[PDB]
Amino acid sequence: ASKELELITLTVGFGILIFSLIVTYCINAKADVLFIAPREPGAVSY
Repeated sequence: ASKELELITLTVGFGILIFSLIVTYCINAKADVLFIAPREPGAVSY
């Protein structure tokens, strides 16, 4: 009984991680498209 539940939870846990990994990954790229190379004069500092 406990094992069955553990497995179900594990699957849902691994599934959630994969979803997040894909989300964070997409963001990492969307950020690299801006902070590509060092900023040059004129750019707006944070």
